[PDB]
Amino acid sequence: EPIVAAVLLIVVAVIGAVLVYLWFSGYVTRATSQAEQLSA
Amino acid sequence: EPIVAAVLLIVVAVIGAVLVYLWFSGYVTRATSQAEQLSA
Amino acid sequence: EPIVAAVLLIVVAVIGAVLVYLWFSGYVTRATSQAEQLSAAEQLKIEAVSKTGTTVSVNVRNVGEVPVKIASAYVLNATTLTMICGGSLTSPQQIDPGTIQTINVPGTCNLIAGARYIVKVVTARGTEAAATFISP
Amino acid sequence: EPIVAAVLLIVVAVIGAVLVYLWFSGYVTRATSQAEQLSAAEQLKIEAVSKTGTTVSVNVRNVGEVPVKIASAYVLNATTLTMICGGSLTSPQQIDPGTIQTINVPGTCNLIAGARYIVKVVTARGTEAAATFISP
Amino acid sequence: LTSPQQIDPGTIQTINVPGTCNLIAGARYIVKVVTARGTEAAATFISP
Amino acid sequence: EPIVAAVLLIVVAVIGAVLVYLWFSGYVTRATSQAEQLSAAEQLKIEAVSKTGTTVSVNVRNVGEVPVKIASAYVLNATTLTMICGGSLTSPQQIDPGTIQTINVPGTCNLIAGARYIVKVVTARGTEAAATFISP
Amino acid sequence: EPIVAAVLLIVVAVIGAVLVYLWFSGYVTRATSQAEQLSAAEQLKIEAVSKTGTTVSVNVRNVGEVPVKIASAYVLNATTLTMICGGSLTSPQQIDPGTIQTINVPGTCNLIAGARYIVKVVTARGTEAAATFISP
Repeated sequence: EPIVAAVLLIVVAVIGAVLVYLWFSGYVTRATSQAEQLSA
Repeated sequence: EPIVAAVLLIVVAVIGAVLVYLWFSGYVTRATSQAEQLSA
Repeated sequence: EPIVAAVLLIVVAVIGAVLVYLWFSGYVTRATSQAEQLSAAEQLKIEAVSKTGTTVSVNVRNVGEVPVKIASAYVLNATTLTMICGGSLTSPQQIDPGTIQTINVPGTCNLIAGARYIVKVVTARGTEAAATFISP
Repeated sequence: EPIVAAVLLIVVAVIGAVLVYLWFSGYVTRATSQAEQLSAAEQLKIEAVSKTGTTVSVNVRNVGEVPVKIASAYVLNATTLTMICGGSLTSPQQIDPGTIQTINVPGTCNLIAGARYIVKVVTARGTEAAATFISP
Repeated sequence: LTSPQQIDPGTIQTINVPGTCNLIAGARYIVKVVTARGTEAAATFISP
Repeated sequence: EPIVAAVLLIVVAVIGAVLVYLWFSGYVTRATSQAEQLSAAEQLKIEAVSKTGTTVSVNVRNVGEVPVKIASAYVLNATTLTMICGGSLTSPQQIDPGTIQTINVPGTCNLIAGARYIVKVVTARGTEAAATFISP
Repeated sequence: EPIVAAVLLIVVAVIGAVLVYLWFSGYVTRATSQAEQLSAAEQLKIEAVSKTGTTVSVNVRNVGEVPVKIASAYVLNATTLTMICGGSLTSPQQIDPGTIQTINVPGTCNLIAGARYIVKVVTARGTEAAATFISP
């Protein structure tokens, strides 16, 4: 019975990691590009 | 007879997992974007 | 003489057990499968936002595999979790998987340039997606 | 006499346990494999951009090993995260691994020479890749 | 509440806390609503 | 004739089930609420310390919101977790939430100038907060 | 008359519960303590390596506090994870905590001066330690 709860928790953690990855990619691109362009 | 109790417990655990999902999505989005905008 | 009553009692117990089994199968099936379906997850993300005058326009991306309905949108104040404008949409908007739609915050609310603003959209099922932007 | 009822109850409990086992195997399999498949990550990168008149062309390279579909492109304003032009592509464009493709920002948007602009492309699955350039 | 409020599935409704209570800005508060059947839902916010 | 015995047995089973219900409700309530209340967490932090002769004075501020009692203070040697002086205070000191109080290390212990010492205070509930300083 | 059968059924259920308790205690003890014992971690580090002709000698130090047995050594090619020489040792060598031992790579493998090589040692329990060196 706790196995089902563990599976749901794992799924939730995976989805949260995916969302974190999406935001991280967007932010790193925006920040890196801003820094590189203001380096001029 | 304990099988019914186990099924109810599994349903309750699933509901709790869904609630954790909702709160976690809201928190990760809000706090993540707040940190991203303070990065400016 | 009590033997007849005992046999009848055994028959009654058999019938009761059969009825209990029937209901047990039906109920475990319905509740178990309801839990199985509700275990599913819903995914949303908003690509970009734009403001025209006093109207806020948001594009919502359906990265999931199931249809999504948008029912409400808000403009939240920073660090206080208090809404300025928002409410139920006039008609829920359906967003197909792999597609995008435009969502307008209900009503009209004035905004201050350079302020911290949180735009938030909630699904009919309750999934939450949001972001922040600097009002021009 | 209660012994018969007890044996029948044990049998019914065994039947229910078998049914629960069947559903449990099916659900753990499907949900676990769904988590495994959504666990995968996707990476994109844009090599260079070019401007012809009022049209912006972006070259996107699939650095991942899986096919990519491009669904939208934007031109974001500096430090305010507000779109100037963008929207859904007329038809999604598929990018094979190890290859390159050309993506045009939908619609027509004017630009100012020497101004700041952020070019952004989003995948069908939701992956984000972007960069900046100086408009001629 | 003066009259119980019914909320249809898939919809939203506005609920006002009965009575009048003062608050302190920047203080901690949890707002809690209970169903007729007993279900509990709540959250916190920063009072303005 | 066995029917009467069966009916009485059913009545006895029903009464037993009612008793089990009563105790089960009471116990799940008490244990559940005990777990719920012990779930709460407690915070301490010490702002600064001062030395007068051979007495160490420590200021404790509760960043938490619940009442706190300070019961002991120690002076631990570096990386060996061996106390030089300390013990239970003569009377525990209650520090109100959002306020600060002064706590003195019990007893008298000598110090060496420029040495490595750890000053430590523990709550009535067992929460630990500490810091280090250069002995003058 | 059903009362006697009920009493016997209760006695049988109690005996079954006692048996379940006995096995449950035994199982929780053995499995839980096995998990506790396998929870422990193992540390190795190789201090330096030396080459004599075509034989590689590696000094392995047990920085941990438990005995260690060395089972194999390899010379891995750079970034391709393909071994050039290696295999199971003729006899496992035991390394006491706080001590050092010398391990020779099994077999004979030629090397190229100034080329890249990864020397790797593996324990009987599976703990992995390695380093690189410049072949003379």
